[PDB]
Amino acid sequence: EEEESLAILRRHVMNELLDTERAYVEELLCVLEGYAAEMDNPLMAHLISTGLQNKKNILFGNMEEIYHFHNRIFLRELESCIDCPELVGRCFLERMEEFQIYEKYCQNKPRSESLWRQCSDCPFFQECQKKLDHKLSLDSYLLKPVQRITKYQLLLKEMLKYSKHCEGAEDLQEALSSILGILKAVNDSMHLIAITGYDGNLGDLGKLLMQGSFSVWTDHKARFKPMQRHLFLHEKAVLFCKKREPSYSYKQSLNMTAVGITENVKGDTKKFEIWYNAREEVYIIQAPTPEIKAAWVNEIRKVLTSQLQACREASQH
Repeated sequence: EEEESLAILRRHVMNELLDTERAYVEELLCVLEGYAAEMDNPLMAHLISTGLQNKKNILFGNMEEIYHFHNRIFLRELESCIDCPELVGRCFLERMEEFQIYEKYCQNKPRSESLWRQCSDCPFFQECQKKLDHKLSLDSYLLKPVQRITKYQLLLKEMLKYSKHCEGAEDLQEALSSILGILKAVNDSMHLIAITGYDGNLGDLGKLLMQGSFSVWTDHKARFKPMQRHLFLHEKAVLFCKKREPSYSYKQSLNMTAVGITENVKGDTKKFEIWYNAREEVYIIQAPTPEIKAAWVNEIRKVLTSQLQACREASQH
């Protein structure tokens, strides 16, 4: 049978989502009780440096914030769908604003890792672990939030699989796409936070739309010896960085204005070019694939279109 069989599979996924969810909450909690709360416990003070004590947030990030969310809102809302799993895509959608917390958590994560790398042996932790009777150490839990977002993606991807014809299939997709969005976001953010030497706050130049590596030549008015640069496509600019032999050193910017693009060059479908003025300034960028190139050129069109019409009806002021 069809319907009877699919529905039973959908219910199977809903169980995992809900089983793992509960576990997720429980996990974050034992760490906030088992470790975080303990950094503030007088009785434990003799095992914790006067400084590490402060690093409590650097180490945990907004885990608590995340915990309350999933404990007070999300789980409760996910469970409502126990009888109608096809429509669980509504929750994820309606809370994408709340999910922004994950971006904050990941952003801090690298620093946490630096700190953890520098004091993981510390007696304090060893103790908390005994008391908890944990086979594993704090670091494997600090990783839980990061993963949870992907589990969602996989689960949502699975739900839709057995719901293409159900009411809500629309939301499922949207939700799925959105999660993928958060993931792309988080991933791009990680690269941007590894940019060094950018005199100023690389936030006043719009949101990061794309980042990735390319080979760059400059036909301005070196044989075929390109530089390997990591590009960051923002709303107001395109940053060029060198990947340190992951980290990147800022090289130069390209004000996203008066820009002239060349959607196609002869030589390879992976070349497109960014240039300024009448072309006495030109950048030939080679993407790692003609596909990538497509996207970048495309995302760039959008920006100029946007950058452009960011005056068209904005000049009467």
